[PDB]
Amino acid sequence: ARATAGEVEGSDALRMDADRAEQCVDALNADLANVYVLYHQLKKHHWNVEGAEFRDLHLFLGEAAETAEEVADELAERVQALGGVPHASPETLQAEASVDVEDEDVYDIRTSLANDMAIYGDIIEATREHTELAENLGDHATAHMLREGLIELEDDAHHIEHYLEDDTLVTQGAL
Amino acid sequence: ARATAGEVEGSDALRMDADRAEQCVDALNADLANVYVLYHQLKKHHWNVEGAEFRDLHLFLGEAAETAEEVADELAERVQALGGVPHASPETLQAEASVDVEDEDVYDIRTSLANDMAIYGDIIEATREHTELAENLGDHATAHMLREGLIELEDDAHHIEHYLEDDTLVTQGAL
Amino acid sequence: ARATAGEVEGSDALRMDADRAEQCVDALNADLANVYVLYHQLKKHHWNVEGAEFRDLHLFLGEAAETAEEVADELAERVQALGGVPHASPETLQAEASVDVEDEDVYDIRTSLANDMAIYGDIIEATREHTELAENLGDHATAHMLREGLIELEDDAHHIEHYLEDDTLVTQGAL
Amino acid sequence: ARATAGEVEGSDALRMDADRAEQCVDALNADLANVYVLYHQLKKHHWNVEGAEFRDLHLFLGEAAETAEEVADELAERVQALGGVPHASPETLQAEASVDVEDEDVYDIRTSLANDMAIYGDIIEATREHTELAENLGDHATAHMLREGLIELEDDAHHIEHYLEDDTLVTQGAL
Amino acid sequence: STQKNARATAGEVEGSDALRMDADRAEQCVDALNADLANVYVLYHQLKKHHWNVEGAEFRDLHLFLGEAAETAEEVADELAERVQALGGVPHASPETLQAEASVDVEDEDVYDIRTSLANDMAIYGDIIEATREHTELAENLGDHATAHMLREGLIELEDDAHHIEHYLEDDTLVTQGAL
Amino acid sequence: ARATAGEVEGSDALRMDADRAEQCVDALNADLANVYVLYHQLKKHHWNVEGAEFRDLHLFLGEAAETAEEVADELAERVQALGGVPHASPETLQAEASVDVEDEDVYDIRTSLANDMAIYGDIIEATREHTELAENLGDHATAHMLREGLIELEDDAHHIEHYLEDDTLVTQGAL
Amino acid sequence: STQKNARATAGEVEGSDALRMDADRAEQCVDALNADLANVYVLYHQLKKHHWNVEGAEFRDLHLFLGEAAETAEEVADELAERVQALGGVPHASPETLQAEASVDVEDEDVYDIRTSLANDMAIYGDIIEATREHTELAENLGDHATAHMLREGLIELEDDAHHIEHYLEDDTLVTQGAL
Amino acid sequence: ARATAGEVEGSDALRMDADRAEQCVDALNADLANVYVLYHQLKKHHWNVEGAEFRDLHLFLGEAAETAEEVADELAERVQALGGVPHASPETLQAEASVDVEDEDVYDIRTSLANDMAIYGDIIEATREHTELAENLGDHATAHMLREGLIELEDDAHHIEHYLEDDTLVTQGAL
Amino acid sequence: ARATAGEVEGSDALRMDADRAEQCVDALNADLANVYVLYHQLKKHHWNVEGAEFRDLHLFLGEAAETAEEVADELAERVQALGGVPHASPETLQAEASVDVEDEDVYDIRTSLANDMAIYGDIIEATREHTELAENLGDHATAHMLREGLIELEDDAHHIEHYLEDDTLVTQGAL
Amino acid sequence: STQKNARATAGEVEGSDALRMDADRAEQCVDALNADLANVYVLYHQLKKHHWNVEGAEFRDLHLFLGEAAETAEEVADELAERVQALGGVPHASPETLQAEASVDVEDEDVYDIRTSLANDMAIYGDIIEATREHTELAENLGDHATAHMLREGLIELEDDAHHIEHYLEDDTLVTQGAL
Amino acid sequence: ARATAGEVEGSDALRMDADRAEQCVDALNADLANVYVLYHQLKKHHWNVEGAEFRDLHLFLGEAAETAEEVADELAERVQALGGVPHASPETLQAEASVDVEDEDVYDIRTSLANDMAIYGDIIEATREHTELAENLGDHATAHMLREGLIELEDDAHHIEHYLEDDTLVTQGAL
Ligand SMILES: [Fe+3]
Ligand SMILES: [Fe+3]
Ligand SMILES: [Fe+3]
Ligand SMILES: [Fe+3]
Ligand SMILES: [Fe+3]
Ligand SMILES: [Fe+3]
Ligand SMILES: [Fe+3]
Ligand SMILES: [Fe+3]
Ligand SMILES: [Fe+3]
Ligand SMILES: [Fe+3]
Ligand SMILES: [Fe+3]
Ligand SMILES: [Fe+3]
Ligand SMILES: [Fe+3]
Ligand SMILES: [Fe+3]
Ligand SMILES: [Fe+3]
Ligand SMILES: [Mg+2]
Ligand SMILES: [Mg+2]
Ligand SMILES: [Mg+2]
Ligand SMILES: [Mg+2]
Ligand SMILES: [Mg+2]
Ligand SMILES: [Mg+2]
Ligand SMILES: [Mg+2]
Ligand SMILES: [Mg+2]
Ligand SMILES: [Mg+2]
Ligand SMILES: [Mg+2]
Ligand SMILES: [Mg+2]
Ligand code: NA
Ligand code: NA
Ligand code: NA
Repeated sequence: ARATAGEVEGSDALRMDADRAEQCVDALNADLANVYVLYHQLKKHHWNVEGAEFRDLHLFLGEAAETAEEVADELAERVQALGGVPHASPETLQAEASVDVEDEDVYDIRTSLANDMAIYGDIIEATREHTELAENLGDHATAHMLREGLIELEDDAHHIEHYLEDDTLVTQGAL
Repeated sequence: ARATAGEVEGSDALRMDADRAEQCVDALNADLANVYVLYHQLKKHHWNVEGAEFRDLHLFLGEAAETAEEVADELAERVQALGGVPHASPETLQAEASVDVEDEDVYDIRTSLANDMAIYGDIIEATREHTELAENLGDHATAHMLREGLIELEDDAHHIEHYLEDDTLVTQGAL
Repeated sequence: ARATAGEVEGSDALRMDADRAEQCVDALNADLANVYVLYHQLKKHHWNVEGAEFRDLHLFLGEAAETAEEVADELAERVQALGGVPHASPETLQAEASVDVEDEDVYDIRTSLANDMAIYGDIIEATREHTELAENLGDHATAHMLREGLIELEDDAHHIEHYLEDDTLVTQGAL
Repeated sequence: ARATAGEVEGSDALRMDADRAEQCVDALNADLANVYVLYHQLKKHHWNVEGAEFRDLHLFLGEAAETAEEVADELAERVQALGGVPHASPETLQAEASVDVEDEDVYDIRTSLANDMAIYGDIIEATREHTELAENLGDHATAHMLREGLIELEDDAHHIEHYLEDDTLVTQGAL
Repeated sequence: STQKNARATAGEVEGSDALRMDADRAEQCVDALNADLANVYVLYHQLKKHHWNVEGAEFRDLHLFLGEAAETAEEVADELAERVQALGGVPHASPETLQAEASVDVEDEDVYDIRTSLANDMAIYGDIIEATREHTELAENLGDHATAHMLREGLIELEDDAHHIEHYLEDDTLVTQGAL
Repeated sequence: ARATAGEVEGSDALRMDADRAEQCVDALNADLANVYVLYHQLKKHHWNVEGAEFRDLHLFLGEAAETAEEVADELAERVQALGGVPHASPETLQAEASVDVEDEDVYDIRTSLANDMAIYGDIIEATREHTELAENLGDHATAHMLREGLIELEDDAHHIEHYLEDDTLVTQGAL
Repeated sequence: STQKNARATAGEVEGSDALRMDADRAEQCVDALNADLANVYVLYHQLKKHHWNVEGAEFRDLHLFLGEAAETAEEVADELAERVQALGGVPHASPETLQAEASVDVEDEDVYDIRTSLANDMAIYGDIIEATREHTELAENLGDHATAHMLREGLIELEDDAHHIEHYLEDDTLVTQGAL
Repeated sequence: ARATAGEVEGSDALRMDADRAEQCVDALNADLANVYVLYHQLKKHHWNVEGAEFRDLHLFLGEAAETAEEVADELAERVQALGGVPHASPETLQAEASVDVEDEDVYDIRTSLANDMAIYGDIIEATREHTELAENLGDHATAHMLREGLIELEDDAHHIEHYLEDDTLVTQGAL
Repeated sequence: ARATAGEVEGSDALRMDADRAEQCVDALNADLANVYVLYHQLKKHHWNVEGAEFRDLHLFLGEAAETAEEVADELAERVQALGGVPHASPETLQAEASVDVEDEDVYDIRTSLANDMAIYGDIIEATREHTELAENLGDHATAHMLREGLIELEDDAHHIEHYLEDDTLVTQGAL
Repeated sequence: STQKNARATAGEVEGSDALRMDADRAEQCVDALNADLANVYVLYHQLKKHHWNVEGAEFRDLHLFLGEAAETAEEVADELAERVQALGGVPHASPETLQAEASVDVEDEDVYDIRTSLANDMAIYGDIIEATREHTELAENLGDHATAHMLREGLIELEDDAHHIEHYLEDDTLVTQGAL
Repeated sequence: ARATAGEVEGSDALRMDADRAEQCVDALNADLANVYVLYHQLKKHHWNVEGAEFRDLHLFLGEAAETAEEVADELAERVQALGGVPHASPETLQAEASVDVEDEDVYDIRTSLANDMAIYGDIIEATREHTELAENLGDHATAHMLREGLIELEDDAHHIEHYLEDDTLVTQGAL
């Protein structure tokens, strides 16, 4: 093999020694796994959402999945740039994720969104810790990328929170 | 000062004597104040809307706010073109507005929309009267601008009316 | 749960009874799993590719991954439309996939591309058989969707074949 | 009411307790009020600017106003996301603003721009302090959002500085 | 009549049966629109002159503005001429004809400073703006709501450019004696 | 039913009582029926046009049909906004139309275009009268919408007139 | 075999292992696609000729149409040639080869009137359309659904252009003896 | 006056002495006058064209007029750049033009186009002479500009020649 | 026949007598034949290119073919404009071409590109001679067109030269 | 002071009152940014050299990459220079000055093979990347969060291009001895 | 080394012998050095411009710098294409430039622009000489490229001349 899973070489081009690079990679690889499980669960909810609000939700969840995909790509490319091996196979990504993943049954949209919000929250807390890590290691490019991703993730988590809030235009009358 | 609040000079370039220009300015400045309070309340509702329909509403209210902003800009530039001084500070705009403005608490989305619909209705009635005024003064450019704005305002007010209507895809079952 | 994994309800809107739909869904879900494994492995190779041709390959592989992701989305949405439950979690996708997936080490580019070429071939052969199945059930929309995906998959597979062919501009002199 | 002005609930989605969120919200709402006063005063100057440079200034000021409006929208949405109530009505915005606002007369362009420059400086100094507050609370998304706005605000402030500098192409000969 | 070489004779107005506008009504509108057309094309040509020739400390901003103003005038002229033709008239066409039929004042061929140039343009705009207002009322009074609408759409663009010129001429500036 | 055909409720949002709205709706619904007949006949002529000029005419007629469809949409939406019920089914549209409609045979292009020209004229004359009705009721938005449509209708009608005029580049020599 | 100068010999077909298409199946498809390619490139070149040379009262509309039709034919040729290559064959390439392998009738180098020119094109389209229909059935019968799909996507574009030519030739016109 | 019609100052920026510049200016001004007469007559023909081919011609003539306008602008700007005064007023442009201009009657389209073809030919011949003049003076930018314009004018003239050619799809049968 | 292959009539619109036009036409037709052979061979190489660099080459060769097609179109249109008949059928174009064309076997990419380079060089030399011819006849539009085409052909020929140069990133190590 | 010909003297730093940045703080930031600017403009010019001169089997892909990399460097230089000026300093300007003030190693004027060329570029990137990291900490420590933000936005683009070069130099390839 | 600074090999692809190519290369390299000094000084003036007209100038100078950069790129690529070595390092470009470069102090804008005007004039004169050189060598692509660049440089030089002219809208009154 050209590279072995779990090894971190650092980078001469980026002037990152293997020691610092390994600490960053460890964090970024853990995030990658969670963000890809998030991407797949968002896809699931995008595909399956039904009912009175479904089309708006389908569009939102599709866009949220594309965001998660792009964050994943950034995390993975950074892992590779730092001389690591990004988690790749679906079985690896899920095994390495710490978040909870739905079983293969389809739940109602409130349950589904609440499950996703939990995932977001875990990723958000982790990402805040990892940005601090990167900045303390002097890896400002990593810290900056993590913040650029964090803002997009927090926006989506916030949207979910709002979808679940106890207000509606619907009245008893209209029923 | 270069110009004093409340004074109207007219315009030699536009061949509008100060007498006619003052009548138009008086109407346009009153509209400007109401339309900017409308813009700020729409922004408020855009920011705060929550629940099952929130994202569609957030997008609608954002777009409705941008429309109000553009109408305000047009009214203000016309005031200035006619040799007047458009109402400018936030405190002035609200003091000069005749419409009701919500206090700083956040109301549920039905209440919030109903409050906005009332504002629209007042602006719509006023704008119809002001277009007639402008045309009777021979200020056809003003009358035309007012109509171009009126159609956009009536479209948004109509959308609000529809959001509040007593129909829904939701059934008791789905609850 | 709202739907149980493996169940196929058909669709009243699409006038497809569950019996007929089930045959199509079993094919499309098998394809979905293989295509998402392909997507993840193309992403791996996109992230990790190095050497004299790497940027052209990085771009190709990224585009190929996007094509796979879009085909997956189409298959999953068709499953759902026919009253099925698309495979969703990463562990399910890999478990339900028939194709071979690389272990987590990184291999040289010729090895990597050859591995991908084998996955394409598997999917292309299956898709051919599934288009016939769909047309024999009278599900012309599914058969049409399969063909539109098949052509894009064959194009990428054919590109891989060309990348591995025994020609080059490079000479011993230039070495 | 659904939310009472001044209250800060935090956010479960964003994993920010109310205590922590409240510190951030008090800063962001203070900034919001100053930025919306800035927006309205830039609009004033956009509408009223006259003379030899007026079209270039009209365009600059209009773009600057759009930047302010976007920064305001970001601040307000962040307040709401953290479980706060963004200042909304014009009278509230001006009352909660710390910066100085022109009276309703129109001043010459150098005076007007100098007044705006002072508002920018106030906001820029506050935003610097608020980014540090956010980062010290571990609210990296807020701190990142503050910096993205800060750079655009500094750019406009710097433009104003250049407009007021003691150089020109004009000569006594050309007069 | 069947042997005339011309397809239409300048100054005649036939109305339109497609548009259900009789020739009597159409003739009143065409008289107005053709007069406007001549003035707008003189404006266009003078804006072009000023666009080409403007120099000095603000010249690039003015060059861009004047070019955009000329394009606007060209577009309004096109609309007026096409409306004359739609109503069964003959739009004034040759440059000599357009200037002969124009009521506005044209600069001679020497080049003047920018303040003079813009003030001369401002006077043209004003004359056109007053006439357009009159012609909009004429069209609405005859029930030709499409012409009235078209005139208003043009008027707002011409007023905006007239207003910009008024602003360029105003007595304010960033320049100070100390910068000089 | 939610609304009964022929009923006009007015609108609270738009501050139009039913009495006033009804006058406008009766005009707009009559126009709607004629414009949709026009749309269908332009489509017919678009589909069937043949000969030396057919492609230019096919494109013109298709664009003209799109214009008619947009005018119809505007009229129908205004009817609904004023609390009316827009004519909807094809049989209703043709029954409520005052203009003449071709039988199902295909006629030569001059005949076809002349038939369309007559429909345009009818609609143009009515629209002129309806804009006056709207303005006399103080419904300036409706009157403005009517004028914006009228100009596009007159443009297409005028094109037809030119297509039928007695000139051509063709000579006996070229024959 | 290891010492041949050519990388591939014209007329041989190797199939594809990437595409899981054996050479026997691939050869039947390639025979069909190459024949189509030759006819489509002759069509392309004749459409170009007519685009360049068209004159008279309708010439600009026809010039645009014929240019668009040629671009369509060029695109279909590209797809057919790339499919031949994907299936392990050698697409016909040189102009002499393309015309030699084409079954359709080509105009000689003189320029004919537009009605003649379009009628000659119409005959080419028709021949290609009938063959493409046959080849789509051939591909689907061999299980080469991607080739069949590609052929259908091409066929609809070629049919649309053939139909336009049929319309241009139809016996109607706005022109009247009185306009003449 | 800043500059007198007929003065040619040359340019220090462009390193063109007044003697060389004057030769170019006289040529360019001659061309400007002709090109603007061409513009006005193309407009005339665009406005008035009627009959079986009118829409295609209306479009072509509008585009040809656009091209003539852009050539005139380039000619005039170059005059000014070389320190001369471009011909400006409509009366001056027609007086200074050497080509024949139609009287104010409207002619049939064949006559109209033949008149335009003659103007084009005169301009084309002159432009070829002026390009040679420019190159002989070492004014390669002028020469290049003249050629860039020439190619566009030749293309339009060529189109007119083709419209007038003795071919058509029309048959006596169709008549 | 309307025109006989080999007749050159010149143009009254372009004020080009048949004697001058014929000299240009013969030159342009020669170039047209060569450029279309070049197009067909670039297509061939685009379709067939294989190996480590094939995708970059496939793209380059497709673009080079596009450029050759556009040059041929300009050449042919100019022939026609000058009153000649452009070479049209595939057999005629190859017969009239002076450059060498590959037989129908597929060669390796270095051989293929070297064959193309030779065609380019022949065309480039001819085009330079033809530009001088055109300018000497006073046909400046032809000369300008030829140069606009020449620069694009030279750029493509230059690229081929670079692809064939004796450098690479590949090392014996990588092999 | 009132009689100096220069408007600003190279090496002086005045801070900004608009930006509420005193001269002492601003001077530390400007020293850093100007040093970066010089290195980034040397990088830009060497990327341009390599873009122009690259040849061989991968040259077109590298030509495109190097052109894009140079545009990135140009953009970063622009941002650094404009920030120096905003903080009341004088950005290094002339080519001689930029290279004199640059700490990185510049190739001599001969042309080297692509592997050598890219390795020389890689060394420049690395030096700039290490300094930029230092300067981001400097800016944040002084409370100049906008400069820090700007530096990070630049750093990520420069790191991406440095990483691409690292990949181009890696010891893998599709090429095989059999293809040779 | 692959090529030595100062070697000129010509090109077999472009059919340009080293003797002819060397004459062009020397000319183009001279121009490249001057154009890059011009670029750097335009950048300088873009960065530093202050005062009443600064934003318009900042924009103009940025665009002029862009144009100079693109001309330099074309010059350098042509050098390389002809088998020479383009001047590359900043020190080499300034050493090889014949134009005067400002010292590192910042001058007022009139002085700055006058310095730039002088550089433009020197380049314009040289470029005219080089175009003639190229055409005399039969290198028509070089000649054409030089003219395409010349026209853009002349336009920018002309703008600078206009900015420096003795006119303004400013009056003593406004002061
Ligand atoms: Fe990626
Ligand atoms: Fe505005
Ligand atoms: Fe989807
Ligand atoms: Fe399709
Ligand atoms: Fe918002
Ligand atoms: Fe950012
Ligand atoms: Fe027009
Ligand atoms: Fe609609
Ligand atoms: Fe409008
Ligand atoms: Fe292709
Ligand atoms: Fe211009
Ligand atoms: Fe050009
Ligand atoms: Fe063409
Ligand atoms: Fe810049
Ligand atoms: Fe380049
Ligand atoms: Mg690596
Ligand atoms: Mg004013
Ligand atoms: Mg479902
Ligand atoms: Mg909330
Ligand atoms: Mg007519
Ligand atoms: Mg309703
Ligand atoms: Mg192959
Ligand atoms: Mg001048
Ligand atoms: Mg001809
Ligand atoms: Mg400064
Ligand atoms: Mg070389
Ligand atoms: Na390679
Ligand atoms: Na000024
Ligand atoms: Na015809």
